[PDB]
Amino acid sequence: WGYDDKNGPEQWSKLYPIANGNNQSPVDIKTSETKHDTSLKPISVSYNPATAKEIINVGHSFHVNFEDNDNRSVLKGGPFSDSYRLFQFHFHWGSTNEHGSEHTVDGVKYSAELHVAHWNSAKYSSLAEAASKADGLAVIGVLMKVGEANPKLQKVLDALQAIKTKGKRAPFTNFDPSTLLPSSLDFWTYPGSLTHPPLYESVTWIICKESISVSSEQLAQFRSLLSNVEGDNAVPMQHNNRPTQPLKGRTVRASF
Ligand SMILES: NS(=O)(=O)c1c(F)c(F)c(S(=O)(=O)CCO)c(NC2CCCCCCC2)c1F
Ligand SMILES: [Zn+2]
Repeated sequence: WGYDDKNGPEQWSKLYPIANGNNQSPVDIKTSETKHDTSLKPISVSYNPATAKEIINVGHSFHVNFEDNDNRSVLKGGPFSDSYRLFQFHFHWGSTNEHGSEHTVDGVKYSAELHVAHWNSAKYSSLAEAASKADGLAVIGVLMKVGEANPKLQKVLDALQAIKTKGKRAPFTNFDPSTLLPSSLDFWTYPGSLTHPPLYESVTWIICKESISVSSEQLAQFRSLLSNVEGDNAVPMQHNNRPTQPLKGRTVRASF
């Protein structure tokens, strides 16, 4: 499963008919149709850098995974009454700077998107139990706007030379991904899904209002990762964003 025309977004509904469901992600957030909700609390993140574990090339992307044996690293607040435990962050990007984000805001496409993913450890005991539950996962999405280089990306970008090809992995430790979030944590929230197979409708999205920057050359570092395994012809990972999906009557709520 990937993003090419035969294993990609258009092919997913064959094995995952939930691809055409009613809570699919990402979406285009229309700011004139949001609803400002006052039961929403501020998002609170508290991540312990000792939980960073490893960085992995998974062929269509790369992931930074975290130890999630306990609640050292948690997300609270916002729409949640439960604590969600951090387990991973990753990015999505596009083939050129003029698209690549997953979420869009009033039709505007950004160059990339950061996802910081968490599972509900108040209700469930593992990521695998939580992944399929409506209340199982919480993902912070941060739109990344091409512009000045972002120095907070540097440990991540420096690490990619160790995981160039599909399946490579390396320790990635002592890193707090709250350093990647924007200074404002004003947000939109809506009930949705994983944006890749198995596309479970188990994600409460937290989309930050403020973007963070990325340069054109930092973007090119993500696109130079390779989707092939070591020794095969190099096939760069040019893109890995899913198109936006119909809202199907859901409401996007605004914290602000
Ligand atoms: N954008 S996202 O947050 O919905 C997302 C992906 F796009 C994605 F591609 C992945 S993947 O690389 O691991 C491919 C299949 O999952 C995960 N990973 C999680 C998805 C949750 C299902 C069970 C494992 C939890 C990892 C994932 F969370
Ligand atoms: Zn993602």
